[PDB]
Amino acid sequence: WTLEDFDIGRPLGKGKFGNVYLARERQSKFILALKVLFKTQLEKAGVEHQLRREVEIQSHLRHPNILRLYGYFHDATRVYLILEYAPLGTVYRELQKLSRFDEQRTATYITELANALSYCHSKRVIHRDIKPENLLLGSNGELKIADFGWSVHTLDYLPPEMIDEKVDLWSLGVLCYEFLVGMPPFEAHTYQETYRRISRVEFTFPDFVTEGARDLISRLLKHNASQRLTLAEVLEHPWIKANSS
Ligand SMILES: O=C(O)Cn1ncc2ncnc(NCCc3cnc(NC(=O)Nc4cccc(Cl)c4)s3)c21
Repeated sequence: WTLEDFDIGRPLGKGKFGNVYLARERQSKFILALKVLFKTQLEKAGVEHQLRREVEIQSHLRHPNILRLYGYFHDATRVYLILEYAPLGTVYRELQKLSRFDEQRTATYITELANALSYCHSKRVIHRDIKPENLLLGSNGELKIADFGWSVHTLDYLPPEMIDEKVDLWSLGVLCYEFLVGMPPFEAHTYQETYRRISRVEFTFPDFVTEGARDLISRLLKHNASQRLTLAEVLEHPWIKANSS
């Protein structure tokens, strides 16, 4: 694989480590995405080895709710990822467009994360970076989890033990709240305020969040990590079963 193999389209997203572009294989016509990472930024942040970890992890993961990495290669000062293209964009963009999600879309996305994270954990992978800007939408509106850079084998999304696998469960409950409310639950003006609220698990619901949702989120956002609700318990949760497509 080399740059020569691809036609590049429009920018899909700007990241701090690199840019995403829509692309087409020249000798397959197949549509895909291409993420350019500059070594400059990788070595100055000391994440070079992490990228090699992501690459090996994404060599083992096949699930309809996980974005595929078909392959990778490097130039002289750039590393390239060849990714499944997600036509309908990020969940983050959609949340900005809609301002908040209804119960049905929220429960459906939460079901799709949980199936996906359940598959990861069964393969001994913890994602650790669950957040709206790393959730993508396929052709049929399907949630796809992307970006396995911080995977192992803002501060708003970190569980208190970060300020094993139960971190994904805290992140999941942060997501569910953010999906319904349009703001993550420990949002504050100062960094110190935000830290204090996370450690204390100090959040409140606006009146429009229903009892079923409050229960789900409360069983997820617990200081004691091992007492958080499991992925199987999330999929079997009454509010999820009632609202999920
Ligand atoms: O997301 C958008 O805003 C735009 N977008 N829109 C459609 C779309 N379809 C597919 N992919 C997109 N974006 C790339 C998603 C990633 C998948 N895998 C990644 N891996 C990674 O970032 N690794 C990584 C990063 C930094 C450091 C290190 Cl060490 C490793 S990123 C798309």
